[PDB]
Amino acid sequence: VDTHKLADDVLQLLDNRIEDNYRVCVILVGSPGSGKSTIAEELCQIINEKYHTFLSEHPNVIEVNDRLKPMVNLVDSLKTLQPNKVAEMIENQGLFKDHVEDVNFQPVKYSAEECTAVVARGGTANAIRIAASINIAQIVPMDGFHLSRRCLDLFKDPQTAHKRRGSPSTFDSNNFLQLCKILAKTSLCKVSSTSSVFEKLSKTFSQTIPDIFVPGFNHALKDPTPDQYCISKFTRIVILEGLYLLYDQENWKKIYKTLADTGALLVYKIDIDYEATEERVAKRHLQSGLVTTIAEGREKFRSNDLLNGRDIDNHLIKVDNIVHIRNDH
Repeated sequence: VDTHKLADDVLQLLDNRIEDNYRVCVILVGSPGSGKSTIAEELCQIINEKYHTFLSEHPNVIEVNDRLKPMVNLVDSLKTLQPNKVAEMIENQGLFKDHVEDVNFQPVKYSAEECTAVVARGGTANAIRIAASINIAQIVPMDGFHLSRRCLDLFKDPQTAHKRRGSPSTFDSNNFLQLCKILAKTSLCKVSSTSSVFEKLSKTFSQTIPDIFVPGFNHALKDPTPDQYCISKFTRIVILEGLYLLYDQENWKKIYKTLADTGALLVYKIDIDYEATEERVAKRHLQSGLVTTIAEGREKFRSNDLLNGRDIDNHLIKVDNIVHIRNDH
């Protein structure tokens, strides 16, 4: 795939929506070993580099508006987890024992300078945090929303929960959807002769947009970790990458519509070279210790539809705006 061309398409949408959307979202889906992580980082970088180069010759172009307007309230629609329940949750290792598999459990907020935490069925481990050199593009990995291993222990059937970790049901889909709702709201708010997209965005940064912190995934501790990615008023391009952003089930299905409805969404789906991906994933499992030989790794890939991508392709939401891209090496 041509990442510079993706960068060009992203800037074109942003420019076209400059007056209607504070930020454009990009959805990038790929099965394990598809390389969505590197494509997203590369795209993100390219865009930021372009902006820095623009700033080089337009040194003082940046201005933050809406200084006399109130902050965009992102959590007003959520129920507040009363102080007593916050304590109970914290006491139970930051978990909600009776809702770990409840996809309909609604996210709740509470005050943790001040700072608002939004949690759902995964508890504190997948919390989104909202606050009271200049990069305009940021990535949002879905990995940070993996339910914690301790959360998986509370599943009615922990054994399968762990063995199948990485399946759609082992992520806090509730809170990821909530993150998307927050992003859409920060996009649909109300914005504000040149033709330069960078010039336009530089004069329209808004003081009303708070910093938003999202969890990341610590591959060493095999669990999610807090505030690894910050989306601020300067972030005008959000690149969400993951396995189930286009999955037609439960909360995942609502993701596309939630971001699509902003009118500022680009969607990409990576089509994998089977053999190359099989080898890649087989080697990863070997290096991680999951298998003793590459042959075992390959068979695991072939028989696990969560690994070979079949599950994702079978559950790909039916929308005509999904741009299929290749990442062959």
